[PDB]
Amino acid sequence: TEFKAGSAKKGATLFKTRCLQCHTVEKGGPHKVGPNLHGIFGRHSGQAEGYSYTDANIKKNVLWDENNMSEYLTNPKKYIPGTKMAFGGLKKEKDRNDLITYLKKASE
Ligand code: HEC
Repeated sequence: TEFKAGSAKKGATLFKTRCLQCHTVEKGGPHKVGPNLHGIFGRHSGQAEGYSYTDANIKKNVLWDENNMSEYLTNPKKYIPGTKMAFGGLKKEKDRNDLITYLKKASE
């Protein structure tokens, strides 16, 4: 959205051993370490009711889109007060730029 955009770079191989380790963009995703994302971006924070979420994320309504999301992906444990998301942060806008770039795809 605002980033320098990507180019279907190494995004797929990213999520795999980056988010997949926790999550599942798919629908069938029964949920593992984290809730399912799917075609996020546009909704208000978490979008899963069946699965028990956190009282921090849901309590944010951080309308996902592109930059925002990344804004959290980087520092999810700061922005979100009480994020069970044990990610830490990529701190590498480089990948981040590709993350969303591809994410949007994976999400769609
Ligand atoms: C495990 C070490 C994680 C990795 C790697 C990533 N995520 Fe994550 N995410 C994780 C948790 C434990 C949670 C919170 C769930 C809880 O209830 O404990 C999250 C949350 C998300 C969210 C918001 C959903 C929500 O649960 O409220 C998003 C949009 C999200 N995670 C996306 C996502 C992406 C795209 C990642 C790879 C770049 C990723 N996460 C990594 C755990 C883990």
